[PDB]
Amino acid sequence: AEEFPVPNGFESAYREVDGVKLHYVKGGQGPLVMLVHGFGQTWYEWHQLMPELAKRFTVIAPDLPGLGQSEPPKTGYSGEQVAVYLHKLARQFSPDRPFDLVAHDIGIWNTYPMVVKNQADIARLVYMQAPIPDARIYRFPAFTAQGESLVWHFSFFAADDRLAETLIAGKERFFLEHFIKSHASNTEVFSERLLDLYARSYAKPHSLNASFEYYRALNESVRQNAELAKTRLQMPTMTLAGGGHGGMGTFQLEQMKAYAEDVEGHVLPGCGHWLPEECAAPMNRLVIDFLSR
Amino acid sequence: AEEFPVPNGFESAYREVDGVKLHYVKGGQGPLVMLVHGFGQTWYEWHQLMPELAKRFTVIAPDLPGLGQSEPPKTGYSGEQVAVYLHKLARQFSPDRPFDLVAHDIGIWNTYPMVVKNQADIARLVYMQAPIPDARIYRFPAFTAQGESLVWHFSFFAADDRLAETLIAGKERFFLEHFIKSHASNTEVFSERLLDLYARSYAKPHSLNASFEYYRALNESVRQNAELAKTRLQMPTMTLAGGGHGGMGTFQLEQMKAYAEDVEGHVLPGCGHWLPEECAAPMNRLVIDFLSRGRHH
Ligand SMILES: *[C@@H](CO)CCCCCC
Ligand SMILES: *[C@@H](CO)CCCCCC
Repeated sequence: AEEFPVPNGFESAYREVDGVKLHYVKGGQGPLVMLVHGFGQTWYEWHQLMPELAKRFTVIAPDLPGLGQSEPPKTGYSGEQVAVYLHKLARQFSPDRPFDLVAHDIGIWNTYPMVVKNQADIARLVYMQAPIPDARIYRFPAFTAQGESLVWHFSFFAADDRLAETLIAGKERFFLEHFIKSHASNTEVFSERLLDLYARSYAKPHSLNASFEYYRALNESVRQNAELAKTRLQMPTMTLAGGGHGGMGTFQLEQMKAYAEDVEGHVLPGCGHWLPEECAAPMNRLVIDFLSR
Repeated sequence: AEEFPVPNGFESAYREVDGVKLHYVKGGQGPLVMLVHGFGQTWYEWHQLMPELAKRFTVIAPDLPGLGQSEPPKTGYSGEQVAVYLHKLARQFSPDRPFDLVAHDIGIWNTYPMVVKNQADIARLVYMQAPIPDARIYRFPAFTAQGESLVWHFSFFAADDRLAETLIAGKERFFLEHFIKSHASNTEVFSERLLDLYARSYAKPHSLNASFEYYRALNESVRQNAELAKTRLQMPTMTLAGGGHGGMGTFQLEQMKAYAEDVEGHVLPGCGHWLPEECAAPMNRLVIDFLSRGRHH
């Protein structure tokens, strides 16, 4: 059945995009807002924001190709390839108006190329909790004086020999719980049930592989973005980042300043990586107000 | 029982040191040289160098505490704690004379404190393929544009919840082949037969755990070395590094210059992390020649 419970007033549905069957959850009325999840998660990370946003917007939350209930991409996992699927999906529902885009973690990687190449289609942009793939990612440290670093998983997941799938298979729940909590400030929000739901979804063999193929394409995404970034983003943009353990801190806004002419940023003290869940109410408020103004 | 074949004329034996039974392989005659292995391996990485050194030296190659056939340490896994075991082991065989030291990878971590605290006991020193634990390790990148990050495994192995043992238990042979080859230039020397030998040893549950406790103690070792490094090393030192995939390149010598007054360095082209096996002929030559500048049999 459904991997995650659908909110009242929303529908779980599918659309073929370039031969790939994409799953999404959709509700509401008005101009379109697309919410794009990241690693370890699915559309469901947005399930608290979606009903509030649906009071003023049509809201669509897709599963990334190969994750949740979406088929793997038939082209590839680089940012430019994946962004085609998400752009065409959004245009099926908002052909005559620009739409809003909210993205978390690798949802940024998988949307930035279509934002920069189709700027007239993007009304307002919200990015949270991950670098746009560029040379700045090569400066993050492998190890810190307090223990494990924030992004050593870039190398673990990008390694060949199916290193990550092979070590994590049979231990998917254990690994995801450790990964979520090592990047969280507020772990209490991750109940047994919620961890069970996310672990069952990404443990599907094609989804476990899909998860890491996004990282195996990361250097290709960096190289793609080096050319794309010659064009700055002109639409109103907001960045959000956690200020606590697991948070990107000032990096999110400071990077975005190099990409966007019109950008405002917020750092949320006491919040880590998983902003829609760790800090749902303030994150929801900031997104709703930014998109409603 | 012997996890690895002893070279002809060498003996495999044990010595209790501060309540810990240490395994070693010993042969030859003359002044003492101690060879100290690194992560993923045992004394056996030295087995091709040992017979040539034993023509001029007494050679001892111990298994690090918890690894190979050595018991885990009873104090802890920080560099200063482990170095006590290795210093006392060496001085049992060379109580009245300084000895030479060769160390690879975390063998460096586990010997640097006893070298700096007992400088008169160390005649000549050879370090290869790992940083001495200090603030420089916090500058290595998590992810690279070309090749692969050299030390992302520091975070993996140091992570809480026994993350590394829990994921690697039952897959030790798979993991070690990937780890070794990903850090090599000349991967072809790591035959399935050789990988089988190394994997069987570190798959002992206490050895798998011991392996990662060295990394869980790495930040403590950094803090220890911040104090110890206020005195530079005075004895003749040589560094070796690979210049190929997995090699430390110029970092090995450049860091050692901050630690040693008398240092010469070499980068071996076409060689990665596993110098004794990837590049046995030039590495053995450099080590034998450097140690033979001092008095020998
Ligand atoms: C998603 C991208 O890999 C997780 C990001 C974690 C890095 C900083 C917390
Ligand atoms: C030993 C140190 O953990 C092997 C790792 C290789 C990285 C740089 C030498």
